[PDB]
Amino acid sequence: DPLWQDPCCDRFPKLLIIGPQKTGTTALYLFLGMHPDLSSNYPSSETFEEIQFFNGHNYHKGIDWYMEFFPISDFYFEKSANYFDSEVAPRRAAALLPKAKVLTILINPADRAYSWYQHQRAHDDPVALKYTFHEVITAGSDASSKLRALQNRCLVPGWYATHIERWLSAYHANQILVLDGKLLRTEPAKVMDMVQKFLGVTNTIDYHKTLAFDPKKGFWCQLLEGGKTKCLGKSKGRKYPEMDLDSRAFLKDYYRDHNIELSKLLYKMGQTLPTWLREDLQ
Ligand SMILES: Nc1ncnc2c1ncn2[C@@H]1O[C@H](COP(=O)(O)O)[C@@H](OP(=O)(O)O)[C@H]1O
Repeated sequence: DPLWQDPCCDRFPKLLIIGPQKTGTTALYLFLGMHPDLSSNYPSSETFEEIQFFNGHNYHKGIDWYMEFFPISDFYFEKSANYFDSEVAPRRAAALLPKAKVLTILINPADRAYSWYQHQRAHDDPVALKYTFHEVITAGSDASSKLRALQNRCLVPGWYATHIERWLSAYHANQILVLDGKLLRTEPAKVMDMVQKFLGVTNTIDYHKTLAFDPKKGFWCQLLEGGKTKCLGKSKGRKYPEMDLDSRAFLKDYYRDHNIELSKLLYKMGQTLPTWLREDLQ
């Protein structure tokens, strides 16, 4: 395992959206790319919009492998929801891009866990298709290894504070931005504003004016000519049943403490507490 150091250049991302998954990363990624001054990486035929360099096996491929993803607009960014959870990504990223901006998006952990479950079912994951949500989150003494594994993938990434500390040890607080996932989905133009301000955007664009709520889609989309909308794909904003109330409550109890710690950490980081977080904490 190596540790690519800062080569200095201009062909490197200046912002990293580390996830986690199912928090609205693709939407932030899509809306940000709309700003004429900000440019995303080119898609991978294996990981699509994501690069996934710092997290796992792709990192030992070298710096040039990474640089190729970016154009040769003068501010690039990449998104890999796998970075948030990654243990090694923080220091590996800090070593190569010490001055990079780090952005993360948080939604209620319970819904984030539910979305992952629904996500694995959509991709026809057998363990996810075989067990119900409650069975996954309460997987126990009679639970299989695969079932247990799916539970970890639903719940662990939701220990927001734990992972944010790993990134906070590799990056200064003023180089990190914790977004409200609920606000991004409910009022995207509001967070698109905080992001721009956070990136030091010279010519701020108003998204209120050129985004729009698509009722048949149930989410915001890009406003085009004459009412028209360009929304995210079918795999984004999947149509499934509201999560069980008992399951919700069960998870509410489980994260209570994680959420207490998060509230303290963010405050200490100088980040505004997410709406969903204030409610859960009351
Ligand atoms: N404008 C938007 N259009 C579509 N989905 C959006 C959205 N803003 C937020 N989302 C949310 O972001 C999730 C996907 O996140 P990610 O890109 O990190 O995997 C969605 O999955 P759901 O399909 O479970 O509702 C959805 O709730």
